[PDB]
Amino acid sequence: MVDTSGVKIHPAVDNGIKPAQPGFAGGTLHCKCSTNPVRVAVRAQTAHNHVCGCTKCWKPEGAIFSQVAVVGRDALEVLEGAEKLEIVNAEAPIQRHRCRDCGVHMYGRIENRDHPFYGLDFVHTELSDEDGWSAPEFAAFVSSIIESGVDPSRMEAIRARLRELGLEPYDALSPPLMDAIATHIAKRSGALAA
Amino acid sequence: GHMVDTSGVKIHPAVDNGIKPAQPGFAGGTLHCKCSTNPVRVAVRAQTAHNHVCGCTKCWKPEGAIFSQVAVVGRDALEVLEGAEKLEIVNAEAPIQRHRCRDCGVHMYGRIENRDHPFYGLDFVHTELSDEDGWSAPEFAAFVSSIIESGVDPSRMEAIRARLRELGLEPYDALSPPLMDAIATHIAKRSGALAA
Ligand SMILES: [Zn+2]
Ligand SMILES: [Zn+2]
Ligand SMILES: [Zn+2]
Ligand SMILES: [Zn+2]
Repeated sequence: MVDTSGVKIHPAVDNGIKPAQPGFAGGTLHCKCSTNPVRVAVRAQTAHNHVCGCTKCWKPEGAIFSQVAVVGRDALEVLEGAEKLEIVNAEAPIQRHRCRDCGVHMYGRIENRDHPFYGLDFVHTELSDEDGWSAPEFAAFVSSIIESGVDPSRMEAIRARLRELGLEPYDALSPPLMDAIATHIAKRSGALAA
Repeated sequence: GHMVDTSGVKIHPAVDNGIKPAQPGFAGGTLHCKCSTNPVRVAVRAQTAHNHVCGCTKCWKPEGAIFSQVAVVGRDALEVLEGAEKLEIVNAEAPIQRHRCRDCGVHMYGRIENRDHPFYGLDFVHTELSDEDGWSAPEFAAFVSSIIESGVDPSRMEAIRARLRELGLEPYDALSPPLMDAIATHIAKRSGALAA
């Protein structure tokens, strides 16, 4: 029915989704600087890798979606180049740490102890040379790619291409992630027991 | 035959035991609050669009119900007929100001006062408050995961979603993709990002 040729999502998925390696123990993330790069050690497997359509997160050059996963924050350590890192917005509830010279977000931290995603850093595993990272599971904030200049009439083919890659399109997070967030909110507010 | 057990799942009285369809050239009617005497009455002098059930925590829901049913009409077609003095704004700071009868608790309409909002010029109405049939039928389920914030156990979610799909109410954790792409198109056109 729908014509899916020439639709690009993110280069990590354009030729199909790479599998995780069982027993993957982590690796290293590097910014894009030819010299004195920021290096971050990710000392665990990631979870919930997905492509993301929101305007706030780092995409490679010419990419409509970003690819972003989560790791427990104890697993993260800036190896080299911490001086080179600046926060993209200190007001943002997830605080993006970006390299000063190439503009590459090395991680995103939640400093709010009450935020649902607290304890978990947000990393772009494409910044690693090693394969075997947690595979992209879904597409998030899909309708928000329009806010970066994607033409609405392109949306049918984008979603049809996401689905053929196996990445279910959502206009928020995946349903299990959204129930996780609502449960956290409800436990904080007293709507739910605990 | 069937994969998820959906028995006992109640959504909204207006979908639980049959969904009444639209009827042709329906031209509107009157919403009444639940006060046994001197109710707020509001005229809705057009057919609604985009009726959906909604799990958010801000919409009015009849006693028992886990979803509200809410539709949209041009503000031009909506008029308070009796009982303006029994209405109060729930939260005058929300993007949608919900006008609720201070006596029975029923929201008689929701109005957007920000001229820049994607839905400006559209009121929100619970057409179950009309004793006439013929209204636009619910089309999907929105803000589904948000029913957890009102105290639904997350273990219920799978049965609840399956049951929505059995009614033809595709569940989304936001609005539906067309409405979501429309909100986005609005935002982009204002911000520069999308032409003209
Ligand atoms: Zn750099
Ligand atoms: Zn994003
Ligand atoms: Zn009343
Ligand atoms: Zn609602």
